[PDB]
Amino acid sequence: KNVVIYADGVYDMLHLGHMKQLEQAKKLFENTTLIVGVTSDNETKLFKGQVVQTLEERTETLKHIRWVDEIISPCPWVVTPEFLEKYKIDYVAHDDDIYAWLKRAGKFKATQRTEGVSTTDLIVRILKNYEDY
Amino acid sequence: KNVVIYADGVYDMLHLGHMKQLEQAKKLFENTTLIVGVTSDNETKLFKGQVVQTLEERTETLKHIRWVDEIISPCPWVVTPEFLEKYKIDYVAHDDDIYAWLKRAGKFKATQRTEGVSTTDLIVRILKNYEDY
Repeated sequence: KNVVIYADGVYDMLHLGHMKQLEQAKKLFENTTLIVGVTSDNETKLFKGQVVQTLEERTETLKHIRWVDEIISPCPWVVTPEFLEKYKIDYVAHDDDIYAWLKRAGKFKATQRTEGVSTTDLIVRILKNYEDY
Repeated sequence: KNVVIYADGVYDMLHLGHMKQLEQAKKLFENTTLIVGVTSDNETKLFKGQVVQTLEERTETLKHIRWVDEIISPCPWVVTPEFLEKYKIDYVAHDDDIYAWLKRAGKFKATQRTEGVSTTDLIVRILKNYEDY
């Protein structure tokens, strides 16, 4: 009955969008365990992009999030069939391709992005109080 | 046995510092109910200071925080003896004076600020990547 759900990501400057994704992943089924993977400083900066907080910082913050049941930190850069097996993962939850194989395997669950709620969006709102001229 | 704890604040651009305060308030006793009061856009801007997010935004985010059991939104600008009675509050948790009377009443519990972990501190870290010259 309990369904094990896995979501990975950077979770840099955690905001409501991350939280709503995590909420969504948690509530995919009646009874779940949500496992969250936190990608490393190094594999992120290299393959993905710039990151403000250290792995330890990003990892610490996620402990405060209601929906998060387990944290893997650092997580493998790439999910594999072996990892899903090792960690008993029924579904990987992510937004809508390194996920195509999870879809083909029937082990993918889409969650939805939330727009305009990021940490940087809030700073932009602060800056908009100052007119160009 | 269950101890009812009350913490109020703006909770603008919620960050790890808020979270650690909330954690601390939650864990003051073995069994607690943590009630969190979210101060209004209007009474904050007036009596306190500038605020980025609306009451609804600040309130929504707190729902994602593990430690938070109940939310009062908007909360009364000022705690009163009557409010503590109405909401069965045993202790108000806050950092270390509109709290002196709670101390005198033996209904105050200090929590600790966390420095350097605020939303704005993270933006400052971003900006430091750009040299003045």
